[PDB]
Amino acid sequence: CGETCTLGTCYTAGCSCSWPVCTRNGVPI
Repeated sequence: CGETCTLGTCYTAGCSCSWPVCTRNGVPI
């Protein structure tokens, strides 16, 4: 997702926070 989530939430579509990195399909893309 190329997105970090230091405050606990991801905003990129389909991405979820695995503090402190956003993941999609289980990977930080």
